[PDB]
Amino acid sequence: GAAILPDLGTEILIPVCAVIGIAFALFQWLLVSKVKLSAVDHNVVVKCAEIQNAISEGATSFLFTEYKYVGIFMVAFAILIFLFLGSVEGFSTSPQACSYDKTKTCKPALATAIFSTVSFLLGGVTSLVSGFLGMKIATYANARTTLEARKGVGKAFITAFRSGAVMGFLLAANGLLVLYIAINLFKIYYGDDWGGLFEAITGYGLGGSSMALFGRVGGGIYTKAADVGADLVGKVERNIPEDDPRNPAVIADNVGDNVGDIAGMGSDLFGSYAESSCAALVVASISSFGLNHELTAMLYPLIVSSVGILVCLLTTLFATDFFEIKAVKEIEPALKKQLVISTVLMTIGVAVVSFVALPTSFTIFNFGVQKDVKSWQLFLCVAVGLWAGLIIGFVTEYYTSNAYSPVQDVADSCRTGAATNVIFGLALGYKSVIIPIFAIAISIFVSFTFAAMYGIAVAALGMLSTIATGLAIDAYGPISDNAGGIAEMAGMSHRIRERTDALDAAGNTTAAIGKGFAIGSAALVSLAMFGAFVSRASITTVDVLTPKVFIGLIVGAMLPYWFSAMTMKSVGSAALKMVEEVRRQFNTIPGLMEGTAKPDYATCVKISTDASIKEMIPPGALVMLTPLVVGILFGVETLSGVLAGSLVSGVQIAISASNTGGAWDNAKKYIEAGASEHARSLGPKGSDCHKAAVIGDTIGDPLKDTSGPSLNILIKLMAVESLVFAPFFATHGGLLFKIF
Amino acid sequence: GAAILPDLGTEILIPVCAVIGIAFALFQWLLVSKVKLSAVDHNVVVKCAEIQNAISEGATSFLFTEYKYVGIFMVAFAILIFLFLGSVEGFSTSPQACSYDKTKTCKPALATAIFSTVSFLLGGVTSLVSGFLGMKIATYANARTTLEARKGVGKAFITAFRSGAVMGFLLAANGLLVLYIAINLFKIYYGDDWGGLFEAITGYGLGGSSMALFGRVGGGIYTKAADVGADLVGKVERNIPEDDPRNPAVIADNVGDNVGDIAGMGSDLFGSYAESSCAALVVASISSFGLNHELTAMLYPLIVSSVGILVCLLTTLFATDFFEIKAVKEIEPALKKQLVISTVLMTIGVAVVSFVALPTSFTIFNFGVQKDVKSWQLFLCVAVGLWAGLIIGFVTEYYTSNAYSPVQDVADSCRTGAATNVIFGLALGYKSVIIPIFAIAISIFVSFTFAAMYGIAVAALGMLSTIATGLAIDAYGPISDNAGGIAEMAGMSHRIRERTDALDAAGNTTAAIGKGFAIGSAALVSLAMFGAFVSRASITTVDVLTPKVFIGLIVGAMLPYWFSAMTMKSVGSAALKMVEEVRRQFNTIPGLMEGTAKPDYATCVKISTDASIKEMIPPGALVMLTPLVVGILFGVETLSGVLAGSLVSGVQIAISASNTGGAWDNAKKYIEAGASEHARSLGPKGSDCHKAAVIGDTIGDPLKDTSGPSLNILIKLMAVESLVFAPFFATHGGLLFKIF
Ligand SMILES: [K+]
Ligand SMILES: [K+]
Ligand SMILES: [Mg+2]
Ligand SMILES: [Mg+2]
Ligand SMILES: [Mg+2]
Ligand SMILES: [Mg+2]
Ligand SMILES: [Mg+2]
Ligand SMILES: [Mg+2]
Ligand SMILES: [Mg+2]
Ligand SMILES: [Mg+2]
Ligand SMILES: [Mg+2]
Ligand SMILES: [Mg+2]
Repeated sequence: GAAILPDLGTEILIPVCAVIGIAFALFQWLLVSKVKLSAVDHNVVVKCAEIQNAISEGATSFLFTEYKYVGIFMVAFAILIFLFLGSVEGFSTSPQACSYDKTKTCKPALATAIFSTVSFLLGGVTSLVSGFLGMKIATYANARTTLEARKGVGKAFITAFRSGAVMGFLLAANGLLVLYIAINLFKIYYGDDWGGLFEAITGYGLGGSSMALFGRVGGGIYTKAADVGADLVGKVERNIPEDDPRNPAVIADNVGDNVGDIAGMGSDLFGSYAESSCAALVVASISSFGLNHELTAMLYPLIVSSVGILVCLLTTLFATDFFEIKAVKEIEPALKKQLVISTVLMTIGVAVVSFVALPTSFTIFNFGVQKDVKSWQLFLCVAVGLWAGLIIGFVTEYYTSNAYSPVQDVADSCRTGAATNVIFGLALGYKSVIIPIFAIAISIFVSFTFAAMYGIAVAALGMLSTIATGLAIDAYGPISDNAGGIAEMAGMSHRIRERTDALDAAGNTTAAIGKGFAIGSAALVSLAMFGAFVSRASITTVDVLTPKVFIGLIVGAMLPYWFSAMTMKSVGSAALKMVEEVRRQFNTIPGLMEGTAKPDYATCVKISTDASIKEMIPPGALVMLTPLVVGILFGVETLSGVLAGSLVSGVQIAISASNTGGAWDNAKKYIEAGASEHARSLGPKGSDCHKAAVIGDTIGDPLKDTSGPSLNILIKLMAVESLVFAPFFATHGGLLFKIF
Repeated sequence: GAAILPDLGTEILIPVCAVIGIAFALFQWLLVSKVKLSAVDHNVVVKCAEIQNAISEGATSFLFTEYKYVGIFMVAFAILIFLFLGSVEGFSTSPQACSYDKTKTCKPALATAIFSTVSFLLGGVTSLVSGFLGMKIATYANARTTLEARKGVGKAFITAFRSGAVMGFLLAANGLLVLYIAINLFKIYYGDDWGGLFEAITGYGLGGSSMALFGRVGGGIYTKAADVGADLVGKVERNIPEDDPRNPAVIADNVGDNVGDIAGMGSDLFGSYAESSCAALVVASISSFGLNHELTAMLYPLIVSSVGILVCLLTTLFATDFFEIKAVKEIEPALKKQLVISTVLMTIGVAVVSFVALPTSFTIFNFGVQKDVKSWQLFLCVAVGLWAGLIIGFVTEYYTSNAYSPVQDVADSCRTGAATNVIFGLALGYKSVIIPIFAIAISIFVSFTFAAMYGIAVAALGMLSTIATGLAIDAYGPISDNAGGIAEMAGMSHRIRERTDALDAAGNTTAAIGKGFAIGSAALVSLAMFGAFVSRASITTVDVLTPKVFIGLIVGAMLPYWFSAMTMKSVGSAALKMVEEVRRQFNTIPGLMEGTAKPDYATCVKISTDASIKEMIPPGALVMLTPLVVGILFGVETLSGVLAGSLVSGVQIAISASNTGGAWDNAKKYIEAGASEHARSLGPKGSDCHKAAVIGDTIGDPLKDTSGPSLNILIKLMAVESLVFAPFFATHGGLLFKIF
């Protein structure tokens, strides 16, 4: 039948919560604004703002340049969507048989091509708008976090997390509202044809990850080229401190945090939210929910998202108001509490949403067959994905925090040089993948068993049902990182930079956890999409042991390595040029090393700007062209193979790269902090140990900030892309097999 | 029906070719024995012979320790095979109906439990013998190659390559002869039941790879703990030549080339020969050849191998006689011409074999159905594998030879630190996987389409039909390594080490090529055995989109990383110990650095012995217990996922590990040789560049020598294990799903 919550209640609840979310984000922005500063001790406060503006400008300058290219591609690709999807029915204007029920009549395919194009641009534009906001808050709160470190750790933490929360809640509340609006607009046209409505809607997730792919890779290349170049000439060669205003690469470095770690990461996670929702929507759309036009249950994913915002609001209070940090050793435990608190609160929240927004019995589309499903079983589906994420977080903290043996052993290995650091870090990351895969596998079993592709898609949404807290703890990191850079560039005391270093180290672990959630839910949503693709393409069986499927499987598995090779070599070449420029200045600019002369910052921003824009194109092309090339030339069976192989394979290298990189970084931080006998034993800064740690750190740079986190996008992009173009592929694809 | 070559002919041809192969091997050993030496300039001949005996005593000593444990595991596991296989039919002795033809009576499953246990023992013993014979010729030729370098590269090349050819021809002939003997012996029992005869024979490949896994990993840890320790302290820290006799780790280092690179590699490759032949034989046994009891066609793979021995003998003469080398740039193109001549000669050879050993039409078992296949279609299956090999060879060379831009840019990247060197090598390896994958996929498609699992098994055998030559160019490598090691320890002329350094660099490429052939054919044979497993397990369909299969798939893709984490951490830990020990002697033994006092070589041998023997157990357990654990607990459908997933995933990390390690090695070799302006400007030895190169090389050491080459064994091993245990898993498996 129907549920306790009436459709009208759902129609109110969803945007009410979105607006509560947007409201809450503006509140925290206002609080952060209470910290005053301007560029026209008090003398520090002007240097801090003079610096913030250098970064703010540089960040903005890059994103605008990046957006110019990405928006053009967005428009070109939106045309490809219209053409290809429009061509299935010969661009007819008449209705046809429903793909999901020949007895019924649907809206014309050509209408769906148009709405798929529309939802795509919606998603593309919402994606670019996601990273840009996050950059604005990050570049607003960075210097404000510096200044508040003149009052202790706990105060600086607060403004960084408040600001992290601003990014998290704006992104979460705005992605939900745009979807909700899109759905309801689209509905005026589609009427009773919900199947085609949400099939149109799925372009939203395609729009998101498409633009996110270029943000993560483009921003990733900008930031890490500067990162390696600055750190190498500065710390390893000239023995000057990290983030030293003498170093001409420090602006690009700190611009880079916002441009990649914030902007790219923001878009990245939006794509995760959107795909997850869309996936749950397309499967529900042709299940009992959509066939019986029951709006509430249909919009179950958005309802879960809405309560999610509320829960995270309550949670955030525990760190921003209810509690104060006194000891550096409290920072990480504080951040982790957010995960634990919200996971527990949300377990209750989903129980409630399940109990009032679902019928006790319904059906779920199951490869041609309605499957009998109980609401307590959907409860377990979203719950298993929610807990899988907490587990993933806990494991990721274990392998990347310097408060535990794995990372401490790695710092230790510096006693014998960079070579043993690199060897220990590689092995650490390979080691780190075990439990996450297991968490994911359990998630898949539990969710697949209960509710087919819907359960999986809803388990993915489950893992991202706390997306606002997740983003907040993550965005806090690059905000903290920028803060310690403003400290060192304004020549503030040793006491200041020690506090930001404690915050930054926590944000390193935070960033790996985000990377983990991104990878965990990507694996889930991609499987759901893979399944929905197989159905929509009218494949009977994806039989592993057939030539078309296997060559697909083995080639698809090779894809994330190819992508890695591009992006790694990309940073490797750009970083090589950066080293040469920093040297050129330290060697040919008189008085520079002395501290009397000014470094040419712009040259370093130009080097990493030139490299990122030229070199984001091939890996993007690789990921967008593959579904099309394989789908057109080889056919849906093969594209099925490519979808399975790139999922199972790309996940191992994504987890291991991000963790290895995170580890080398925090090992390096450990030595630099000297907060224990062992830590001090490997120092001081400048030591042979410390330098080995820096070598390891800078190899981890592209691994965890360019190639690593982007690999989760490669997977989930190719998956929607395949789902969206499925009708085209099944009709007009397979060419090499037809013409022979 | 019958073919041009009568059953009796085939019975004669095969062992005659094994005997011809064994005679060739002995002949070369004889010629190499002409280089006379002994430990009773003249001092320089004497010093070489004392160094040779340190190494020989060392390598013989270790393998015996290793074989003690491996041999014990071999016996334990044979018991498990007997128990688990015999338990299928309640250890009954009553004959039952042939599952391939119910009108016939077959030998009891108990008989197959016994004969599987026997073939496993044969296989593991042969594997043990293969690696031992390899070490023995290597530890004989090593110093003879040193003395011959006094007369120049060409003469030295000859005795190193003649020697590699000794190992190659023995291993190939003895491997073929054993399999041939086993088949005929078993037939006395099975009579007309060739289904079960050849199902018994499949244990041979299982025993072969089982022992190889331990050989490869044990020897791998031994040698790379030494290598990394020696190089880092000696070259990077104490500024002394590589392989300096003052360095305490040098004897272990050189022992290790014989113990991993030779014994482990030899065993590894034998496993590939046994498995590929075994897979071809099982599918044939329940196809028209086995069912119609046609011996010649049934033994088609052993005939291909017989003709391969002959073809390789002729090919060998081109490098051994018909041409001498006069310049260093002629070394690599000679080794490559071995590949090219053998490939061309074997295409003819296989056309001939296919013309006279097969009837023009026959059927091949294809998942229940007899599939109509023609003899020229089988020609293409082995030839596509054969040609895929050569392609893999050319591409691997382009990526690991310092005569090309990939490695030279890597050497060049040293100019900016160890960090950039590592980033370039990591990127290089990721880049390298692409074409071999395509070669493999094309191989799979062509062979899969034409003759299902038999075609694939025969493509694998195709890739390895030139196994004598393949081994010869490979085993040549560690022999050239020892030669330069002996040269440095004997304080011989610099002109001597310049020559061996040219030989050694060639063998670095050759080693990567050998790695590629092993990986390429591992993927082929594993897919063949996957499909055979599926029939044997009575699986109707491996559908990727089931909960049971998918979880297997994603977990299976993770195994290759779990394995890499273990092996990497092991070498990393043992190397750390080695460095400490080497430092201790340099820092505390008076006279050592000054060449007055003698270092202690035994402590270094003891550290690498202690670590290899202990730490080879867990990764061996992971590989061998996985099929048993997943099979018993989850069932055959989940095991299916694990096989697909570990194949497509392991193959990528194996390729990139091996090539990255190869790249770094030859990069530093390029700097060490300064044979162009570019190379010279990165020098001289000891420069900041050289030391970045050395770091990279040492990170590469475990990647290409412990972890990398073993992954191919993980892959192909979990496949025969599953095929062999399929009846046990089908019947008594999937407990978790039965108790719920
Ligand atoms: K960070
Ligand atoms: K070698
Ligand atoms: Mg840095
Ligand atoms: Mg940064
Ligand atoms: Mg920084
Ligand atoms: Mg960091
Ligand atoms: Mg960094
Ligand atoms: Mg070495
Ligand atoms: Mg060696
Ligand atoms: Mg050597
Ligand atoms: Mg070498
Ligand atoms: Mg080495």
